[PDB]
Amino acid sequence: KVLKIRYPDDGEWPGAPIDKDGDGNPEFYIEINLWNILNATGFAEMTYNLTSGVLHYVQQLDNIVLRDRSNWVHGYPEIFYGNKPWNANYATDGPIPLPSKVSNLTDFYLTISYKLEPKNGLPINFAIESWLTREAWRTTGINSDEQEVMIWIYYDGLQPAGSKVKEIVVPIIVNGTPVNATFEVWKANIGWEYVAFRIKTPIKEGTVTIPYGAFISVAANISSLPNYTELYLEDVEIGTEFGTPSTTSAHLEWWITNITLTPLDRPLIS
Ligand SMILES: [Ca+2]
Repeated sequence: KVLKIRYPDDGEWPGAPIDKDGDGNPEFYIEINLWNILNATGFAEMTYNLTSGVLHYVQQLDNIVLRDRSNWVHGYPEIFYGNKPWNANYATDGPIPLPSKVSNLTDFYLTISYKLEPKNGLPINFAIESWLTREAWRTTGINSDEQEVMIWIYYDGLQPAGSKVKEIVVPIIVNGTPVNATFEVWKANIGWEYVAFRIKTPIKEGTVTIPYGAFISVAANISSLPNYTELYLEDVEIGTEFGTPSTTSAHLEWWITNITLTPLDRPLIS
């Protein structure tokens, strides 16, 4: 009834599938993913109650030393659907067939219900991301002719990599009300092409629906990559990047109660 993963008890890379029907194909996959922490005191723990579908993350880290300061953030505790291309973890029990080529995929709404509670001014975002790869089922990382796309619906004290390109409007739904929101578009080259959409009005808690293709279409349009529409949208990851090279203590709690992907009858890219 309750799935729990914990750092450092379960090792430096705790993770587990959510597979409510026990059929061997996870609906989602969770990782604590403190990918840039070399050492810290304290703990991080993620629990999923299968019996309510609440995911609850609790982190209390101190004495943090990073693997590589140039990577800026400390980690990205997360839940994801599809194939995460950095490792052998996946979740494909859902209505959207990921991975799929972007030229073949339908648009979809992504709806998330959540609440964030960073403590003491910790820099954080709440960021949705996808990786776009040349192969269908990548498990060994990311090359220079591929893309990372992020959508930050909350932030405090973090800036995306690279430089600001533009602002766009995206129709979204916030707490049941359709609203026109503005996102800054940022682009970087960090070993691969990075495009981030940072909302200008951060949303710290509630229920938010976004149309995924509004973001992928812009990321395609601004891309310097050849043959963009032949890339595969590998996954949809949801989590909180946190920390900066100056941050030595990072206390954070958050909850996600629902993630739903809803197919639309229209192409992803327009
Ligand atoms: Ca399953």
